[PDB]
Parts: sequence; C-alpha cells; structure tokens
Amino acid sequence: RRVDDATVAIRSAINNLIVELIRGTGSYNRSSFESSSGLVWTSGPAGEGSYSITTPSQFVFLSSAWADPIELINLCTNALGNQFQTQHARTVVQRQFSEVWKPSPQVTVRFPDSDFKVYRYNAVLDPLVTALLGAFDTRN
Amino acid sequence: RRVDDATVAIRSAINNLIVELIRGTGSYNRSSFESSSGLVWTSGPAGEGSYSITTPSQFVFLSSAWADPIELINLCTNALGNQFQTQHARTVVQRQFSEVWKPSPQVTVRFPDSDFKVYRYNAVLDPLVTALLGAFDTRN
Amino acid sequence: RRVDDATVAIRSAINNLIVELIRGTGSYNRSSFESSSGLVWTSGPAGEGSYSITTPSQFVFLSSAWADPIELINLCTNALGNQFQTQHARTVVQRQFSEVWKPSPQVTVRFPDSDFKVYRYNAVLDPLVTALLGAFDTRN
Amino acid sequence: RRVDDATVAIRSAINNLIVELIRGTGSYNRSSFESSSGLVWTSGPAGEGSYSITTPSQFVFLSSAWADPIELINLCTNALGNQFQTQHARTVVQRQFSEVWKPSPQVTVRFPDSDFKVYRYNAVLDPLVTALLGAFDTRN
Amino acid sequence: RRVDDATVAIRSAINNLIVELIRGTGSYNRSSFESSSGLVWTSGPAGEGSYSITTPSQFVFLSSAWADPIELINLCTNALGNQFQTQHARTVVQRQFSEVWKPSPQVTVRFPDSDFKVYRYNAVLDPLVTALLGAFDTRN
Amino acid sequence: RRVDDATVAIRSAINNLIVELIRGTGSYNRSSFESSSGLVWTSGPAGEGSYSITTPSQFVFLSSAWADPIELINLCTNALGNQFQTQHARTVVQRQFSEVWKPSPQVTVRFPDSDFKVYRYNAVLDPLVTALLGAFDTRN
Amino acid sequence: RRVDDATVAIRSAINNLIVELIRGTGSYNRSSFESSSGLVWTSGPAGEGSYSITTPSQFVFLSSAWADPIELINLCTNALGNQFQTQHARTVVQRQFSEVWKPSPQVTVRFPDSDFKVYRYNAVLDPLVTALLGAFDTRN
Amino acid sequence: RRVDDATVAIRSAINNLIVELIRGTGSYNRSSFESSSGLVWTSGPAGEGSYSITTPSQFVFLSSAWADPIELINLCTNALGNQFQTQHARTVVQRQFSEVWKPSPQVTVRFPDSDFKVYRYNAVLDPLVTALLGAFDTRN
Amino acid sequence: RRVDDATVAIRSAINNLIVELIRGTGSYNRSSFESSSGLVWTSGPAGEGSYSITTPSQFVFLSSAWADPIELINLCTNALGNQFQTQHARTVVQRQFSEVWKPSPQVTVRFPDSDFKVYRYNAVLDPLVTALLGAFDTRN
Amino acid sequence: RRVDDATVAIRSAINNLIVELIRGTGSYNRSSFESSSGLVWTSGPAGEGSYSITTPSQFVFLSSAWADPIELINLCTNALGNQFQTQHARTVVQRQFSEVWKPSPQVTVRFPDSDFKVYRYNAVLDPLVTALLGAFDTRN
Ligand code: HEM
Ligand code: HEM
Ligand code: HEM
Ligand code: HEM
Ligand code: HEM
Ligand code: HEM
Repeated sequence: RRVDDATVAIRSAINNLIVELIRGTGSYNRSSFESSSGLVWTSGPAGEGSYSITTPSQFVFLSSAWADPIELINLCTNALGNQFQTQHARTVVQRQFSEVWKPSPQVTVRFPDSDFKVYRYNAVLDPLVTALLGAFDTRN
Repeated sequence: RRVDDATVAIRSAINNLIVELIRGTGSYNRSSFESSSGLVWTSGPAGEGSYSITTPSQFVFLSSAWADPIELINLCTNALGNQFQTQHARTVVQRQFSEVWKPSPQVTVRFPDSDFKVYRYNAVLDPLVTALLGAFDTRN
Repeated sequence: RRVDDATVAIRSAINNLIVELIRGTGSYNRSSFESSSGLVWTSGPAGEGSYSITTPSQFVFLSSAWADPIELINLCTNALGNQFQTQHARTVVQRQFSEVWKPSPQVTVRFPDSDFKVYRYNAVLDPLVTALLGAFDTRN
Repeated sequence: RRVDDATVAIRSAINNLIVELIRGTGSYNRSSFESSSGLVWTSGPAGEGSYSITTPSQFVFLSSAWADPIELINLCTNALGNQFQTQHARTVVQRQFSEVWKPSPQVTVRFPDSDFKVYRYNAVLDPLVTALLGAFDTRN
Repeated sequence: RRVDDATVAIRSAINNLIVELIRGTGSYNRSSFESSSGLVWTSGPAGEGSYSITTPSQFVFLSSAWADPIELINLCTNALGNQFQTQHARTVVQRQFSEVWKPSPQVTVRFPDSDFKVYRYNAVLDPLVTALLGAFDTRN
Repeated sequence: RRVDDATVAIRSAINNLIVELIRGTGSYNRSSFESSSGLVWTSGPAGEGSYSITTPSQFVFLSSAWADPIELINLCTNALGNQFQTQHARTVVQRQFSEVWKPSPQVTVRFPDSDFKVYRYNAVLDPLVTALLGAFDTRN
Repeated sequence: RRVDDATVAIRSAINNLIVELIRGTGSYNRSSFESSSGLVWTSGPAGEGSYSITTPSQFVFLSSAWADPIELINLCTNALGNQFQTQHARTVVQRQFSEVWKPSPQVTVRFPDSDFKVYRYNAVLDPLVTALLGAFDTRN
Repeated sequence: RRVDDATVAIRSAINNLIVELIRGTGSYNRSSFESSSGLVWTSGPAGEGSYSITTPSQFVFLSSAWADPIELINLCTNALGNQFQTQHARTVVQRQFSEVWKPSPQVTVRFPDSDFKVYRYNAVLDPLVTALLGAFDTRN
Repeated sequence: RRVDDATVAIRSAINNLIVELIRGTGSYNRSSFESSSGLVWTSGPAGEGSYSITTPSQFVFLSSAWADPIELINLCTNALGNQFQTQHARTVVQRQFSEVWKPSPQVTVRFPDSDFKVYRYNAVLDPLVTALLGAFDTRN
Repeated sequence: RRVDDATVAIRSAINNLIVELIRGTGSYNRSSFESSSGLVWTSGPAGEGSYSITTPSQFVFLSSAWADPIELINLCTNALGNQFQTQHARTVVQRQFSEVWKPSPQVTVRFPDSDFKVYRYNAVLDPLVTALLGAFDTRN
C-alpha cells in the first residue's frame, strides 16, 4: 500500500524538476557562473590560468555539481517511462539522478566558453533535486 | 480489484492523447519550431551551421523529445487493442510510449526541411503524455 | 460473476459498431476522403504525385487507420458467434479488431481510385471502436 | 442453477427465429435483392459484369451474410434436439449458426438467378439471429 | 429432486404429442399437402417436373421436416417405456425424436403418391414437438 | 508411439482419395448413372415416373451413397490441415467423411438432371473411402 | 527430442514451398486457367455466363483451392519467424496454410479478369503444400 | 546443454547476415528494382500509374519483403548485444527480424524515388535470413 | 565450472579490444571517414547539405555504429574491474558495450569536423567487438 | 579449495604491482607525458588552450587512466592486509583498484604543472593491473 504513494511522490518530484528545467532556471554559462559565484579568472603565463578564491563558499561552485542540460532533461524523459512500482527501477534511476552531476569548473580549469551547465545547488533546483532523490528512498 | 482501475485509467489517458493528436496540436514543422523556440539557424562556413542559443530553456527543444506523428498515432491505435489486465502489456506499451520520443533538432542539425514532428513538452501534450506514462505504473 | 458483464458489454459494443457500419458511416471513397481531409493531390513529374499537407492534423488521415468494409463487417459477423465467456476468444477477437486497420492513403500514395475504406478515427466510428476494444480488456 | 436459464433462453431464441423463418421473412431472390438493396448490375464488356455501388451501406449486402433457407431451417430443426445443458453442444451449435452465413452476391458475382437466400442483416432477422448467437455465450 | 420433475415433464410432453397424433392431425397426403402449401406441380419435359414456388415460406414445406406416422407413433409408444430418471435415456430418445424428421417433398421431387407424412411445423404439432424436445434438456 | 503411425496412415488415405477424386473417377451424371447401373427410367402417368429394377444389386445405387464432388474435395482439402495427433480431429473428420454420403437417386426419384454425384461404392473409390474411414480407428 | 525434428521438417517444407512460389509456378491467370483446365466459358444471356464441363475432373478446378500469391508469400514470410518449438504456433500456422485456399472460379463465375491465383493442386505445388500441412502434425 | 549451441548458431547467423549487409548486397533502388524484377511502370491517367505484370514471379517483388538498410543493420548491431541464453531474448529478436520486412512497392505504388530497400528474397540474403530466423527455434 | 571459462573469455576479449584501441585503429575523423567510405559531401543552399550515395554499402557508415574513443576506453577500463563471476555484471556490461554505438554521420548530417569516432564495423575492431559481445552470452 | 588459490593469486598480483610501483615505472610528469604521448599544448586565446591530436592513439592518454602515486601505493599497502578468503573483501578492493584511475589530462586541460600521475596503460603496468583486477574475479 506504500508502493503507490512512493510512485506518486516520485512522479510528482520528476514533474516539478521538469517544470523548472523547461524554464531553463539553474543553467549557467561562463558569464553567469563567473558573475554569480564571484570567481575571477586570471590568465597567467601562458596557456593555463586560475580562479581567484575570495570566500570558501565558492568551493561549492568548483565541486562535482554540474550536468549537461540536454542529458538531464533526457534522463527525466526516460525516467518518466519506468515501472516505479518495482524497487529495481527506483534504485537505478536514483543512481542515475545522483551520478549525472559531474565537475566542469575547477580552480585551474575555467568554465567552458560557450556551453551551458546545470547547477546542482541552484537556489530553485536544489530543493527539487533533493526531494526527487529522497522520493526513491522507499522500500518494502 | 485495482487492475480494473488501472485498465480504465490507461484507456482514458490513451483516449485523451488521441483526442489531442487528431486535432494536430503539438506538431511542428521547421517554421513553427524555429518561431516558437526562438532558435535562429546561422549558416557558418560552409555546408554546416548551428542554432543560436539565447536562453537555456531552448535546450529542451534540442533534447530527445520528438516523435513522428504517424508512428505516434499508430502506436496509440495498436495500444488501444492490448490486454492491459496483464502487467506485461502495461510494461511493454509504457516502454513504447517512452522510446517513441527521439531527437531530431540538434545544435548542429537543423529541423528537417519538410517533415513534421510531435513535441513531447508541448504545453498541451505534456500533461497528457505524463499522465499516460504514469497510468501504466500500477502493479499487483 | 464479472465474465457475464464482460460478455454483455462485448456483445453490445459489437452490435453498436455493426449498427453504424451497416448505415455505411465512416466509409470513404477518393472523393469523400480528399474532400473531408482537405488533402489535395498534385500530380508532380510525372507518373507519381503527392498530397499537399496544409495542417498536421491531416497526418492522422495518412496513418494505419483504414480497413476494407466487407472484411470488417465479416469480422463483426463472425465475432458475434464466439464464446466470449473465455479469455482466449476475447484476446483473439480484440487483436483482430486492432490489426484490421491498415494504411491505404499516404503522402505519396493516393487514395484508391474506386475502392472504399473504413476510417478508424471517423467522428462516429471512433467511440464505438474504442469502447469495443476496451470491452475485451476484462480478465479473471 | 444458471444452466436451466441458459437452456431456456437458447430455446426461446431458436423458437423466435423459427417463427420468423416459417413466415418466409428475410428471403430474397435476384429480383427482390437487387430492388431492395439498390444494387444495379451493369454488364461490362463482355460476358461478365459488376454491381454499381451508389452508397457504402450497400456493402453490407455484399458480405458473408447469406444462407440457404432449407439449410437454415434444417439447422434449426436439428438444433432443437440438442442437450444444451452441456457447454459442448452450445459451442457446437453456436459455430453452426455462425458458419451458416456465407457470401453469395459480390462486386463481380451477381446474385443467383433462381435460388433464394436468407439475409443475415434483414431488419427483422438481424436482432433474432444476434440474440440467438448471444444466448450460447453462457458458461458455468 | 429435479430428476422427478424432468421425468414428469417428459411424460406429459409425450402424452400431449400422442393425444394429437391419435386424432391424426398434422398428417398429409399428396392432396392435402399440395392444397395447404399452395405448391402446384408442373410436369416439365418430360418424365420429371417441379413445384412452382409463389412465396418463400413454402420452402419450409420442402425441408427435412417429415416423418412416417406409424414410425412416429411407434417411437412414442416405445419411448413411454424408458427409464427417464437416467440422462442416457433422455439423450437417446431426444435424438430419436429429433432425427425422425426427414425430407420427402422437394422442389424437383413430388410428394409421395399414396403415403402419408407428418409435418414437423404443423400449427398444432409444432409446439408439442418443440416442448417435447425441450423437456429432455435437463441434466444433473 | 502409435499416434504417429495413425497420423501417417490417415494422411496417406486422404492423399489417395484426393488423387482419385482429381481424375473425376466415381463421378456420375444422369447418363453415366443410368447406363452403368442398368436402371431404366419409365415416365409413368404423368409428371412422375420410376426406375425399372431388373436385379437387386441396383438397390446399392439407390442407397445413401452420393456426395457432391466439390463439397467432397473441399472436405479433403480442409481435412489435410488438421491436428490428427489429437483424437478429437480424428473423430470429427471421420464423422464428416461418413456423413457426406446422402441419397440422390431413388426408385421414384430420377438422378439429377445436370449435377454430378460421387458414388460411395464405386469400384475405385470404395476401397479408398473404406481405408480412410478405417484409418481413423486408432485410440489411446 | 522429437520437437527438434518437427521444427526442422516444418522449416524445410516452408522453404521448399517458398522456393517454388518465388518462380511463380502454380500461378494462373484467366488464360492459363481456362487453357489447362479445358473449361470453355460461354457468355449466356446476358451479363453472366457459364463454363462448359466436359469431364468431372474439372470440378477440382472449381473447388476451394485458390489463394492470392501475395497473401500466400506473406504468410510464408511471417511463418518462417515463429517459435515452432511450441505446439501453439504449429497449430495456428497450420490452420493459416489450410484456410488460405479459397474458391474463385465456379460453374457460373468466370476466373477473375486480371488477377492471378495459386492452384492448391498444381502438379508442383501439391506435394509441397501437402508435406507442409503434414509437417505440423506432431504433438507431445 | 543445447542453449549454448543455440546461442552459437544465432551469433553465427547474425554475423553472416552482417557480412553480406556490409557489402550492400541485396539492396535495391528504383532503377535496380525495376531492372531486376522486369516490372515496367506505366503512367496511366493521370497522376497515378501501375506496374505491368508479365510473369507471376514478379509478385514476390510486390509482397511485404522490404526493409530499410539502416534499420536492419542497427537491428543486427543491437541484436548482437543480447542474452541469447534466455528464451525471451531469442523470441523477441526473432520477432524483430521477422517484422522488419514491410511492403513498399505495390501494383499501383511505384518503388520509392530515391530511397533504398532490402529485399527479403534476394538470392544471397534469403538463405542467410532464413537460417537466422530458424536459429532462434530452440527451446528447452 | 563454466563460470570460470566465461570469465576468462570475457577478460581475454576485453584485453584484445583494449590492445587494438590503444593503437588507435578503427578511429576516423572527417577526412578518413569521407575517404574510406567514398561518401562525398555537397553543400547545397545554404546551411545544410548532403552526402552523395554511390553504393548501398555506404549505408553501414550512416548507421548507429559510432562511439567516442575516450568513452569506449573508459568503458573498457571500468569493465575490467567487474565481478564477471556474476550474471548481473555480465548482462550490464554487455548492454553497455552494445549501446555505446550511436549514430554521428547521416545522409543529411556531415561527419563532425574535428572529432574522432570509433567505427563498429572496422575490419579489425569488428571481430573483437563481436567476440566480446558473444563472450557475455553464458548463463548457468 | 579454490579460495586458497584465489588468495594466493591476488597476493601475487599485488606484490608484482608493488614491485613495479616501488621503482617508479609508469609515473609521468608534464614533460614525460607530453614527450611519450606526442601531445603538444597550444595556448589559444587567451587563458585556456588545447592539446594537438595527431593520431587517435593519443586519446588513450586523455582517458580516465591516471592515479595519484601515493594514493595507489597506500591502496596496495592497505589491500595487502585484507581477508581475501571472503568474497566481500575481494569485491571491495577490486572496486578500489578499478576506481583509483581518474582522468587528469584532457583535451582542454593540460597535464598538472608539478604533480606526478600513474598511467593505467603504461607498457609495464598494464599487464600487472589487468592481472590484478582479474585475480579478484573468483567466486564460490
Ligand atoms: C515475466 C516477466 C517479463 C518481463 C518483465 C518482460 C519484459 C519485457 C520488456 C521490457 C519488453 C520490451 C518491450 C519494448 O521494447 O517495447 C518485452 C517485450 C516482449 N515480451 Fe516480455 N517480459 C516478460 C515475460 C515474457 C514472456 C514469458 C514472453 C513470452 C513467452 C514475453 C514475450 C514478449 C514479446 C513477444 C515481446 C515483444 C513485444 C514487442 O513487439 O515489442 N514476455 N518484454
Ligand atoms: C494459453 C494461452 C494462449 C494464448 C495467450 C493464445 C494466444 C493466441 C493468439 C494471439 C492468437 C492469434 C489471434 C489472431 O491473430 O487473431 C491465437 C490463435 C489461435 N489459438 Fe491460441 N493462445 C493460447 C492458447 C491456445 C491453445 C492451448 C490452443 C489449442 C490447443 C489455441 C488455439 C488457437 C487457434 C486454433 C487459433 C487460431 C484462431 C483463428 O483461426 O484466428 N490457443 N491464440
Ligand atoms: C473437451 C473439450 C472439447 C472441446 C473444446 C470441443 C470442441 C469442439 C468444436 C469446436 C467442434 C466443432 C463444432 C462445429 O464445427 O460446429 C466439435 C465437434 C465435435 N466434437 Fe468436440 N470438443 C471437446 C470434446 C469432445 C470429445 C472428448 C469428443 C468425443 C470423444 C467430442 C466429439 C465431437 C463431435 C462428434 C463433434 C462433431 C459435431 C458435429 O457433428 O458438428 N468433443 N467439438
Ligand atoms: C456415459 C456416457 C454415455 C453417453 C453420452 C452415451 C451416448 C449415447 C448415444 C448418443 C447413443 C445413441 C442414441 C441414438 O442414436 O438414438 C447411445 C446409445 C446406446 N448406449 Fe450410450 N452413452 C453413454 C454410456 C453408455 C454405456 C456405458 C453403455 C453400456 C455399458 C451404453 C449403452 C448404450 C446402448 C445399448 C445404446 C443403444 C440404444 C439404442 O438401441 O438406440 N451407453 N448412447
Ligand atoms: C535480478 C534480476 C536483475 C535484472 C534482470 C537486472 C537488469 C538490469 C538491466 C537491464 C540494467 C541496465 C544496464 C544498462 O542499461 O547498461 C541494470 C542495471 C543496474 N542494475 Fe540490475 N538487474 C537485476 C538485479 C539487480 C539488483 C537486485 C540490483 C540491486 C540491488 C541491481 C542493480 C543495478 C544497478 C545499480 C544498475 C546500474 C548499472 C549501470 O550503471 O548501468 N540489479 N540491471
Ligand atoms: C552480502 C553482500 C554484500 C555485497 C555484494 C557488498 C558490496 C559492497 C560494495 C560494492 C562496496 C563498495 C566498495 C568500494 O566502494 O570500494 C561495499 C563496501 C562496504 N561494505 Fe559491503 N556488501 C555486502 C555485504 C556487507 C555487509 C552485510 C556489511 C556490514 C554488515 C558490509 C560492510 C561494508 C563496508 C564497511 C564497506 C565500506 C568499505 C570501504 O571502506 O570502502 N558489506 N560493499
């Protein structure tokens, strides 16, 4: 009797994450990333460079917390077509939603010039992703 | 006693999706796609090209979220003649409705010249397809 | 005790479909098809040709949704003489009513010159066929 | 306790069909068939010919829906002497009443010159034959 | 407790059929047959001939619905001395009362010159024979 | 292990009957029947007549031993496609091959004017039909 | 251990039938049918006509022994992709190969004007179809 | 112990089909199809037309025996990565290799203008596809 | 006792594929792809274009048969650290090695300008990938 | 009796890897990496840059195939003190030896300026690491 509630909660979390991903919120380019994080890129001699860390909070921006937008929305699309009545599908898509966040900007690696990335800890996407990952945590 | 409710819900979702697909809503050609998505095709040197991304929301338009109209309506027709009292048919047609959405427009691939495509995240078709995919998620 | 209700519902749906097929409703020749679908056939160079698509809804007219009238009415006649108390007969005749709809008009294939075809998504036949296919979806 | 009701219903349906067959209703020769169905036989070049279809309803007249009167009344006579308490006899005589309807008039095959035929979808015989075929659909 | 009722009903039906057969009702010679059926015999070239059919109801007169009076009354006499408490006797004598009706007059075969025949569908014998054949349809 | 031998024997008998029916042997019209049977038709007063019996052997020609050629060859065709590993199919097609023989010529009924009939006791067809009917007599 | 042999025999029979159907052998139009069967079509008054029967063997040509070439080769193609290890597939495709033979030429119905038909008892196709129908007759 | 042999045979058949598909053999365009099949396209009045059938062998070319080359080679690629130790995968990929053959050229529908098609009954591909479909027929 | 052999075979196939991937064989850029496949890219007006197909073999080059080299070698690295004694790991890494091949060049989509891709049907990599995918097909 | 052999093989592989890691073989800095891989770093505008790929083999150098030397030798030290008689320890340390290889040089990320990295596919370390990962693949 709890599997139905688990399925409904999973679907609701996926739909809310999809609603916010459609509007594009939580997606950053180089400009928005370096502006909102306060990280300034200095291009030392000659082919490398580095970000100037001013507060430790910026370290969150340099963690494994970025995913490709197309990959993430495709993951949502394919997840909506799963048998969440089963524990196996829940485990698999939970691991998929957890592992999709990879690092892109680092202390010595500048944010990509033209690509966009999805921030795991964006103020709007963070609660949705947290509730989504928590919705799979229901066993029988 | 829940299999009957699952069957009725599945049939209702299929009927609603069919009702909206008959009117052609959610179907895009190159003109309507590039108009509603805001994506402008620039023809870089020389035989290729790319879409100009102005907001990250447009990434949803470039995901795996497009299906052939004839294939989709034939899928609906053939799905309406299944024994949804069985779990096997539910799983199979759920996978069919989930995998019918493939990518067609990409960052370096312009929308097809003359063909039409069905948008998974069209404002009208999105809730119907979501409810349809969720209706199969009922096990015994 | 539900098999009796399933049998009665199946028989009623078959009888209603028969009543509307007898009156000839939902049957199209080349003239009526090209008139009601708005598809105009242009005879391009030189021995072939194509239909001019003006709205995407017309794609439903070009799907696998056409059946021979005599074949369909014979299917109904022979189906009325089945043991629908059994699940096997229900499954078999459901598959028969689902697979009888084949494609005939296409974008590059004109509607047959003299034959008649039954439209799966005719405004009158659509609910009858839907209710018929749903009546077989009852198991024990 | 339902086998008695099934037997009584089967016998009542057979008796009603017999009552209407005794009066000769639903029997057509070439003249009455081609007059009441509106099908006009045109003798194309040179030794053959075809019926001219003016409305699609006429297709019902060209289906597998004709039986020999003597064969049908003999089937009724022999059916009245069966043990309908058994499911096997019900199934067998249901198949017999279903297979007695064969095609005689076709698009390229004219109605027989002198014989008479019984119309499965005659306005009077249709409900009786339908109820008869449905009366056998009772299991225990 | 139902076998006694079945036996009593069978005996009552046999007694009623016997009562009407004793009076000779439902027995026809060539004169009475050709008078009551309206069938007129024309002697075509040269040693044969045929009946002139004026209405299709007459076809019932030419079916397998005729029995020898002596054979039928002997069948009744011997049937009254059976153990109808058993299902076997019921089945056997039901088949005997069903198979006694054979064809004798046909479209191209005139009624026998001097013999008498019993008409299965005589207005008086029809309900009695029907009720008799139906009385055997009782199992335990 | 005996059902395989029974199946092979049944198929061989059906094939032999088919081979001899293809050549048309054992098929009679009025001329060949009245010539080979020695029965002479005298046209007594006035529209009827009778055959003049000269030897009692001719009585075999007047028994229930005639079948329509097309019906018989169709019976063979459909019988070749049965599951004779099962007892049910063997019993059913045995009864079908036994009941197809009906009477046509009688002492007071001349052979049909234009039709053909198959003689059950034709010198060639008799052993084939006998072996066929005997091949089904194998049970477990 | 016998199911493997049954499967191999079924596949071999289907392959041989396909090999001979590819070359078109056993396929007849009106000219070849009326030439090889000896049946001469006389166009009686006025839009109909009849075949002149000279020997009873010709009745085989007028039986239910004709199939559409495209339908038959499609049946073979789809049958080659079945699980013949199962009895169900064997029974079903045996019934399909048995029922594909329908009547087309009759005594009062001339061979179709332009279509082609496959002769069930053609000298080359007869043994292949017989062996095919017999190969399915293996149960456990 | 037989599942290993079945798997090896399946893999060998898939590899052989891939070997011949890589070289492109058995693939036809409009030119090669109309040249090797002998079918000549006449452009009747006015926007349609038809193929002129000169021998019945050409009917094989007009059956459901054509597949897209890219779809077929992708099917082979994905099939090579299955767990053929299981019966389910064997059944599924057998159905996939059986259903990939669809009709494209018809009597009134010319071969596609620019596309290519794979001929199920090409002299080289026919035995390979037959052996492939037959290799899956191994159960326990 | 067969799981050890299965593990050893899997490891040997992975090591051979790794040996050939280290040398870079089977990797193509735009130049090598368009040179070895014979496909010539024409840049029609204005932002799109197409490849000119000269033989059907080239269709293999346009299928879903390309993988990123880094992704493929990382897949090999991670696969070498699995518990192939278990069936689950075998199934998972088999599906991973089967699904890693995606399409990149198409008829209307030119090969990427600067990236490299791994050809599934390269003359050297094809047997190794086939043997690798077949090595996982061993169950207990 | 196989767990002892598995333990001995695991310990031997760890000892061989340790023997080669002590001598420092397979460890690269920026100079040795860019010398042995042939990858030349070009400093595009302005603070970033990229490696110039001349042959596809170099892609192996840019995969997830690098580990910190101290982390790897500490992993070996701590692994030598495990209870490899248990399956759990084998699985865990196998995953540890598989996941220690991470990417460090990328197409747009130059090799670290002063740190050292251990190359998974070094000519000497490759067989040792492969045999080590394979030694854990023994279950009971
Ligand atoms: C018992 C649990 C089973 C599960 C979880 C299962 C799962 C699946 C899945 C995931 C598919 C793919 C559907 C798609 O790609 O759209 C499928 C297809 C299929 N399965 Fe099963 N299956 C089961 C049992 C069976 C069995 C026992 C049979 C046959 C004996 C069977 C027959 C088929 C067939 C014929 C298809 C192909 C349907 C199509 O045309 O796409 N299934 N099944
Ligand atoms: C137990 C589960 C069974 C299932 C799910 C099943 C399913 C099917 C299906 C899907 C068809 C095809 C219907 C069509 O294409 O219109 C069919 C046909 C058929 N089956 Fe079964 N079947 C079962 C058992 C059996 C058995 C055990 C037998 C015989 C011993 C049988 C006899 C037949 C026959 C004779 C047909 C042909 C019906 C026709 O003429 O169209 N079935 N069945
Ligand atoms: C147990 C399940 C059985 C089923 C589902 C079954 C089914 C059928 C069917 C479908 C027919 C064809 C009826 C027609 O074509 O109108 C038939 C006929 C027949 N069956 Fe069975 N049968 C069963 C048992 C048996 C058995 C065990 C026997 C004999 C030992 C038997 C004897 C016959 C006979 C004699 C006929 C011929 C009826 C006629 O003349 O039309 N049946 N049965
Ligand atoms: C158990 C189920 C049985 C059934 C369904 C059955 C069925 C039949 C049928 C259909 C007839 C032919 C009736 C007619 O043509 O008028 C008959 C006659 C007969 N049966 Fe049975 N039978 C059964 C058992 C038996 C047994 C076990 C015996 C003997 C040990 C037996 C002895 C006879 C006899 C002697 C006749 C001849 C009746 C006559 O002279 O007309 N029956 N039965
Ligand atoms: C018992 C039967 C099982 C079957 C038939 C099965 C089937 C599958 C399939 C088809 C995949 C997809 C692999 C891919 O897409 O590459 C998968 C992945 C996976 N399964 Fe299972 N599974 C089973 C048991 C389990 C169990 C019991 C667990 C965990 C308790 C599990 C954990 C996983 C995980 C973590 C993945 C993700 C692998 C990846 O990263 O791609 N599996 N499984
Ligand atoms: C019975 C089957 C079991 C399996 C297949 C299994 C599998 C695994 C796996 C895959 C890891 C990850 C290793 C890594 O990331 O390097 C792990 C770690 C671990 N497991 Fe298990 N486990 C099992 C049972 C248990 C149980 C019952 C316990 C404790 C009661 C346990 C205690 C641990 C611990 C403490 C770790 C952390 C090791 C570390 O420091 O990385 N395991 N196990």
